[PDB]
Amino acid sequence: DSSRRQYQEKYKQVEQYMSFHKLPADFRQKIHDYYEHRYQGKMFDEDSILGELNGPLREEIVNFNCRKLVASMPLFANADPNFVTAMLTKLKFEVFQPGDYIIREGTIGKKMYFIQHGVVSVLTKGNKEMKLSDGSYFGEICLLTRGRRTASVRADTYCRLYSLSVDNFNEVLEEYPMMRRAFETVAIDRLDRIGKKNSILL
Amino acid sequence: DSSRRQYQEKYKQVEQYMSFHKLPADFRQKIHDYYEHRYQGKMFDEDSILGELNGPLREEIVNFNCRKLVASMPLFANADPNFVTAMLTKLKFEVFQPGDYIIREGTIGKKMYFIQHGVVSVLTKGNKEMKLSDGSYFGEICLLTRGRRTASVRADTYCRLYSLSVDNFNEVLEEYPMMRRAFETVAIDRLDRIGKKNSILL
Amino acid sequence: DSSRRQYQEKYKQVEQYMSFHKLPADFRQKIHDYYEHRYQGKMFDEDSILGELNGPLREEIVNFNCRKLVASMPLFANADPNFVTAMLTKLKFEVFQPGDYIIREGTIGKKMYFIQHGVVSVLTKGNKEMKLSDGSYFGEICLLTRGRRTASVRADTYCRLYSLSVDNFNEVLEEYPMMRRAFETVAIDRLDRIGKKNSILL
Amino acid sequence: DSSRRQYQEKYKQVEQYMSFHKLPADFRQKIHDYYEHRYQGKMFDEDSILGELNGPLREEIVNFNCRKLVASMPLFANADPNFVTAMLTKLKFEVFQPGDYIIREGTIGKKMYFIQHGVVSVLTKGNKEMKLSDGSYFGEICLLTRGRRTASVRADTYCRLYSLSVDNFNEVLEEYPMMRRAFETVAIDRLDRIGKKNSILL
Ligand SMILES: Nc1ncnc2c1ncn2[C@@H]1O[C@@H]2COP(=O)(O)O[C@H]2[C@H]1O
Ligand SMILES: Nc1ncnc2c1ncn2[C@@H]1O[C@@H]2COP(=O)(O)O[C@H]2[C@H]1O
Ligand SMILES: Nc1ncnc2c1ncn2[C@@H]1O[C@@H]2COP(=O)(O)O[C@H]2[C@H]1O
Ligand SMILES: Nc1ncnc2c1ncn2[C@@H]1O[C@@H]2COP(=O)(O)O[C@H]2[C@H]1O
Repeated sequence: DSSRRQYQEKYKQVEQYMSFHKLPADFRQKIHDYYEHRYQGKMFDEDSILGELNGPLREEIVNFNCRKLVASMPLFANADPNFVTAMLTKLKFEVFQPGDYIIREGTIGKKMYFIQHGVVSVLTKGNKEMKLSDGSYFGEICLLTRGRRTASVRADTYCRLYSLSVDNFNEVLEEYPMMRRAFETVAIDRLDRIGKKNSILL
Repeated sequence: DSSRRQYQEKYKQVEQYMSFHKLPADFRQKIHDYYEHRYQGKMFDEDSILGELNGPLREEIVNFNCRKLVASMPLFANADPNFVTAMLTKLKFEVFQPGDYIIREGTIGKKMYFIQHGVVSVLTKGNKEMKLSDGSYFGEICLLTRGRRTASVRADTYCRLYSLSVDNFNEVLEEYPMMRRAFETVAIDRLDRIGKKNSILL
Repeated sequence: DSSRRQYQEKYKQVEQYMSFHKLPADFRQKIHDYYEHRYQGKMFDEDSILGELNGPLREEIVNFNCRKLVASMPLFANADPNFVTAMLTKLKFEVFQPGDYIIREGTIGKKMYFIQHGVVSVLTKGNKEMKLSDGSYFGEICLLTRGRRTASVRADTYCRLYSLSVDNFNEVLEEYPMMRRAFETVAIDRLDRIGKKNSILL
Repeated sequence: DSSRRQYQEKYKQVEQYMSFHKLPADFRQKIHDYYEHRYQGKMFDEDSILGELNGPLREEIVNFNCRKLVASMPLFANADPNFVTAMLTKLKFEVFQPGDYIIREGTIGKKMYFIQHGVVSVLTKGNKEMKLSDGSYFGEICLLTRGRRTASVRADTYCRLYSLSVDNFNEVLEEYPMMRRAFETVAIDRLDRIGKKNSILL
């Protein structure tokens, strides 16, 4: 009941802050809808709880919680069980509401995303659209190239994503260099299909 | 009512600290006057509240709260809506009392400022004074040049400013290089009018 | 009684988190067994308590708490009392349950370990096993070489270890360069006995 | 009364921690004697309180609290009022008990000290002793040279010092390069009187 009580306290604090800034009741509604989807009436201090454990127990728990997600991801079917673990322990859960732009083309990228549930549209400057759904990943090209985002990515439904920051990305890939080659190969093919080629991926 | 209660608790804690250090009742008055203007009886944990949201919702809220400020700023009238967003999310509100020196000439600079409400005087070593008011910015030349502050800046009224740190400055400007050129052009003209030229701005 | 009360509060919070994630009662049992061995019904905020002290008092306390551990370690019998102090203040206590792999061969290493109580097995890719017990250390070769772990290390009993991170390691060894030579000599001999030679240790 | 209550709570927490580690009643006495001299029955959260203020108010308060200390220090009599301010805002108060070694010869140095109240002995390897008292500073040579401590420094009475870390030191001295020359000159003379010369001070 501490987890529920903490949800209630933090939400009330948001309500107060929204009241103070005189936000539209319709936008407050949007915030509430976000809290409901993202937290579902509960807040745990995950990092604090896992911080009390040792390494193996931390990795056991996360592997356990992320079983359905891992089953769904081609990246991981075939991959080393320990690469899968090194990624999982670095993931941040995030939720987006339909219509929200997750990534805008042309900006500097600082994270990658894995789709657990939802549909996203990858939109090029030139108006071509490709859909990505459960088990796919996007946002990695910028991280490989140290360049800019090559396309926009817009939630077409509620999306439940896990993000991975550029430092955690580069770290896991120092440890698993074969997996860098796997990401670059897909990146090259994805770029080709949108009229692009970057030779730093070769 | 948590926001008010937190103001009261933190103020009382300051009172205690001032009592302990036996500060003059007139200087305590000055502190109280500062708390009143800066907080207006409320303390929110903004960073904690916004930390619970996703990116788009964070940016929506800030864009919303900063509408009057943005309207007032020539820097932003004409500028990309997304450059404006990248700056806004990095701003720290600060208040100064009349007579306070915000910037002293000759020192190393670590932040820039945007005026929301108030009058400042830009004072040269040679005694020339230029006034800056709502919608203007100062403190940027040092950040561009990696040199020292080229003039002093003194609050002539209560000022309500937003500051931007040198790291956030350089970060936004990596992402929007055209805006670096816009800052340098104004910087060159401002320097010329005070007898200065620095070739690292060309 | 604050220390006990804090154990109870934090454990209850873990229970809640495990209930939420619907973890097997047998794995929850494993977690509880871990809490019991690691904390023994108490949680102190060590870093906060020691943070209030000065340097000498901090070092006195730690030297005192770690007397049995220091007696048991050949590394330290003969070593400078001040090298021993510089290491001790940087140690993190950790507990492992029988069967847990502390180190997997082939991965990047970020810490070293000192055994206070327990038996570990050092396992090579080629299936050779060497046991290490109270007073020994493992996990240092990777830190010296900036390479990868040269063997796996598996707890064969409950182990009570103290870890030392790669930054604290390199820091103490900048201050005591003779002790780097002592670690490298043992490292060279340990590698030789497992079919390995790395010339960056010479 | 929050400040007193916080002293009581934190002390009780130390008592508990000492009871747990079965520390000698005589060493517990030493800890209590330290708390009494260092805190005098009160704990303020200084950094949190000053964090709520603007720059000028922060600097006013510290200048005010440190008036007796500043009067006593030759380094500062004559120095720019703004160099004095830049140092003061970076100082950490610390207390040492008679007999404690503040600095051991031969180690890497990470801070400097200013004496507010007390007597210290500067002891060379060769057994020569020089006393330093209110208004003096020690611990700076290592910071200038990036070398090792050139002498030991032992509290001969209770000492009330303010420390300045190597980063804050180098930072203030980037901003006031004339003051680096002032420190180096005294450093050269101090070294000469103990049989030493380091050419990186020229
Ligand atoms: N042809 C494609 N098919 C699917 N996804 C793509 C394609 N091209 C780009 N993307 C994604 O759009 C993302 C936009 O950000 P990034 O460039 O970092 O990474 C990009 C890809 O992950
Ligand atoms: N001619 C000018 N007109 C208006 N403002 C100025 C002028 N010259 C300098 N300033 C401001 O004074 C500031 C002092 O700090 P900075 O050099 O960092 O940046 C400087 C400018 O932003
Ligand atoms: N021959 C050996 N005898 C005992 N321990 C060893 C031997 N070889 C390797 N180890 C330990 O196994 C550890 C695995 O990680 P590291 O390479 O970092 O350091 C290694 C050693 O500390
Ligand atoms: N001749 C001297 N007189 C007074 N103090 C000294 C003398 N020589 C060294 N010290 C102090 O002893 C300190 C030991 O640490 P540091 O070398 O960092 O700096 C040294 C000086 O500040």
